[PDB]
Amino acid sequence: RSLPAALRACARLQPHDPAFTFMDYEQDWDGVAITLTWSQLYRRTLNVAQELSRCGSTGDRVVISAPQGLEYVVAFLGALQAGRIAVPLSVPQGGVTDERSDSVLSDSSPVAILTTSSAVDDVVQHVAPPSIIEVDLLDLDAPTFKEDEYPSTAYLQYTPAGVVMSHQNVRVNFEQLMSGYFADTDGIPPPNSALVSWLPFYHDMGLVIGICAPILGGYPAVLTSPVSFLQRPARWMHLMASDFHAFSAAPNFAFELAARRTTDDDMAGRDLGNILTILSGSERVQAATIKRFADRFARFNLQERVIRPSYWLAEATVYVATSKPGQPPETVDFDTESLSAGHAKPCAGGGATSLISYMLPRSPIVRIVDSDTCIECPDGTVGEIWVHGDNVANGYWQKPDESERTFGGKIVTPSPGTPEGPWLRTGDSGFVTDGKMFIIG
Repeated sequence: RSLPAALRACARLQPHDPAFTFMDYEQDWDGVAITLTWSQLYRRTLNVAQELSRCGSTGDRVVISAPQGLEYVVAFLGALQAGRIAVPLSVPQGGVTDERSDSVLSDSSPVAILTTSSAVDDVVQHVAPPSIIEVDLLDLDAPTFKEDEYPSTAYLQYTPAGVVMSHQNVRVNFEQLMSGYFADTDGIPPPNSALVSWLPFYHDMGLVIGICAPILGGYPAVLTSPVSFLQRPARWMHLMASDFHAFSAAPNFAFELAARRTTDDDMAGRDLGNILTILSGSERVQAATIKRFADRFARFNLQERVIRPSYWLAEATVYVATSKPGQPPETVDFDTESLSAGHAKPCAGGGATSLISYMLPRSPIVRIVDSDTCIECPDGTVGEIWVHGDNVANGYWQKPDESERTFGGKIVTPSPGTPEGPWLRTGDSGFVTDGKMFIIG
């Protein structure tokens, strides 16, 4: 049920159905849609894996350092198909004098690096060796794999520590994410709908949301790059106002950006009424942002209920909880002074801190824990948010200590129904009350 097996099944079940579409705005301002059906995507994946099989052995790492695009996608899936541990990274940044890539390479000791012609120069400047493969230069479309002793680890996620993400972790994150998009359908996307996403593949749920999820869900995805989004934020609205029912996800700032930079003219002839769900990240969330976004696009048929607040851990790659499914999110005002003192009390007014209401998840599990004692906090008492579940990684690559410290939390005298561990210490402060959780920050 790993990605390679998921893709193989899609190749067989629906060979000629569109699978991945990358909107390239680098040449054409209106954007050129580069599409690959499931069988074509699968074929390109087999060919990459075939190339990788000549370097090193099963379990070796293969870094991916390419720009946002279909080369990155097949490169990633190619690594998995070959029984290698992918290391999704971005094209090296910071110049020749910057050692953030050198550090990640030195920590993972990859056997090869998958990149593209456009990035090969920068990538080589940071490889002081692993084989350098220019994906776009291969016969990706040229018309049998071990997949027996393949590693349990799918890839390493860096930000120098690499979170070890297993196939299980990826699969379960996928399951919960989909539950977030479609809480009322067991996480299954209705007919003629597709994921829209411009989130970077190298970090922050970008990989899981844009590549993994669609492959495992067997649904098409319309992708683009963060640079193209910044350049013309209206493009995100266009993609969700295309000839399919869209569902997307994005950081809180993206809604402010899209609302302010998209003109009424940019929306001429666009209807946003068929949108299914747009998850909004919980990092740096501004209360009014979502409503403003909804208010400015209301005239173009945007339904306010589609915007769903979601809580995920970008660094540990963990989908945690979501608002109530059915309509705009619920925000509660708490007394600031009290809350600053560690206690939650509903005083709704002016100087109060308004927090978004997230339903406590079934999976993973959330517990508010006193970071100093490792003992759960009664409802209403602020503490650190601890999470436990099959989508929570076991630790970092070759760092037992750190893994223990971060992913190995154990709760003291756990209350009934609460496992002793292991728990991921999120580093987030928050609380629970009436079956709901809130994040202060």
